[PDB]
Amino acid sequence: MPLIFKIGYNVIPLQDVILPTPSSKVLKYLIQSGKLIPSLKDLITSRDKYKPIFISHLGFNQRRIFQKTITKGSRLSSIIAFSTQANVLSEVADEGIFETVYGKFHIMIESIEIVEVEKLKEEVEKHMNDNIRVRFVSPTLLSSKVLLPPSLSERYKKIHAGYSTLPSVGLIVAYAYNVYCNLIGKKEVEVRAFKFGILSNALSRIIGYDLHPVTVAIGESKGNLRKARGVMGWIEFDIPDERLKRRALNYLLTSSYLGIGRSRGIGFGEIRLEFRKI
Amino acid sequence: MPLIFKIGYNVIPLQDVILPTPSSKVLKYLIQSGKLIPSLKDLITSRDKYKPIFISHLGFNQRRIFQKTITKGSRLSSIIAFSTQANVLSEVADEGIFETVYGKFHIMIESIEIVEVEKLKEEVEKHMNDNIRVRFVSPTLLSSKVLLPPSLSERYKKIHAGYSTLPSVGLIVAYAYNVYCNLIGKKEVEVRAFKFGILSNALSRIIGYDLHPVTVAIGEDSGNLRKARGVMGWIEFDIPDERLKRRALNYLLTSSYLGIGRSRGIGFGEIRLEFRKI
RNA sequence: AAUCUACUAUAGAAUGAAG
RNA sequence: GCUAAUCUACUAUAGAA
Repeated sequence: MPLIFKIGYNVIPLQDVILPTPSSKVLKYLIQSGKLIPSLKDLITSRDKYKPIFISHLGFNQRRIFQKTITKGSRLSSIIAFSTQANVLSEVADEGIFETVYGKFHIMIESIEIVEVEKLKEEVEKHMNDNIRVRFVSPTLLSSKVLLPPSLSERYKKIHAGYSTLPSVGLIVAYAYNVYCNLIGKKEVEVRAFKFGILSNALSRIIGYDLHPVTVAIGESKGNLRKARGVMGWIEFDIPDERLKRRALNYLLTSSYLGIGRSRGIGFGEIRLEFRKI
Repeated sequence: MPLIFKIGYNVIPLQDVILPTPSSKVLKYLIQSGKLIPSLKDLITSRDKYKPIFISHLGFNQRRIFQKTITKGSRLSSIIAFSTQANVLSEVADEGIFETVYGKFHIMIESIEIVEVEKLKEEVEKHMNDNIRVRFVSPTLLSSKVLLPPSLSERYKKIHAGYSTLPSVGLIVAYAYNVYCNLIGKKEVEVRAFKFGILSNALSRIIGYDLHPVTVAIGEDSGNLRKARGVMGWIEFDIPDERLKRRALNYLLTSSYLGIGRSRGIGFGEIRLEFRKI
């Protein structure tokens, strides 16, 4: 029985500040420097695929700051979600005034939520008759080769397809499946994820969408800046196969906390999951 | 050996008229009534999957009529594309005044193009370094199950996934591949088509798009109306694998004449293929 | 039209192991 | 601004009085 922690933070700059690229770095720094929740150091540092940690970009108002100095007064928001076997329980309430390279900040907890993944299955059943709407509230980076036939992996290693700015259902649920599997210690699921995604976009029906490509910024190292293309907007679909829908709902429910796609550890692929009765 | 005939028509109704759903029916009637190009009756009557015949909707200013009366003076447009081994060369220039249930009409040819399909490869090489834009100028009906694993057809037969309102590249080029294979008499290619599409949307890069779902009307019968959901708009993509790009360019070249997706025989899936320097 | 890395790359994403 | 879809003699991943 593994758990997911979701902490909402208020982040206030104690001076006029210009935010780093990407914004998540600030809070990341605090965890890295062991200033808050030091027992996530490993998880922040891990280079492991689909690792269950998401640290968001800072949000202003109710929208993530899309990447410009920020005033001393401003009230920024952050969200961190993660799962670890480590005992982190005493540390999660960590807050206070902190000094970072980017400047001084007042970090105040707004919320703490603890989720048992087994209990998330209970939520699935109440949604088995709703349309599923996935909304990308931070730029989402979905690699197309996630639905490459795994036998062809060596063959097309040097091919850079990049990120689908036009996500299929199968790609979304295959990604969620990968993160979910890594979450519960299930290993070697390449084939299963592939078949799951292929069957999903063969059987799912897309009800509606409002999708647009987005150009996203990432840091600078030795001078080399980073940029990419991803997608934002939302998509609404249904799956007319029960088993497939139950699984997809499971993985997406986990994704509502941990994010979706590539580089969730620095704030990409933040989604909101919505449902609508028939 | 096989050829594609593409005839552009100017259609003027010799009275105030109200159009049938779908509009293609008008011109369709004429071919059935043998009043123009009678030796396509078979092809019109044919129930064969992916048969190489497209008769467009009318037909106004460089945009198809989205299906309420139209005036006697109006100059409507229509386009017909087809492939048959029969000799129809003498028949293609047929035109004049005709009597239909829908009214009196003046059909006058504006254009005729004859394409040897073997020669289309010649165009392929000219575009192997361009980005590809597929534009759906009539509502396009692409069944998602075209990328179902063929072994699973039986199992999920009673599942109606319907039409992808958010088409993947793989689905488009797989459809083009099916129509193309039926065109040159290469038969039973379900597995190769499936693999081709899967690999294609696993490897292709989507540059841009402006896609919207559209609700489309089709005729009545004995009555019971017909309706569906499809997609219109455009999509621009590239394929970073040379072989795959070559094949895709061939099949799409054929589809620019014969259309793409389901029900091309009544005017759906009309596309324009455009290109852009890298 | 879109990028760096010690190749986990279908990934991760500034190092305080501050001597 | 917006966002669920159909009849038929099964080639139905089709055709379309």
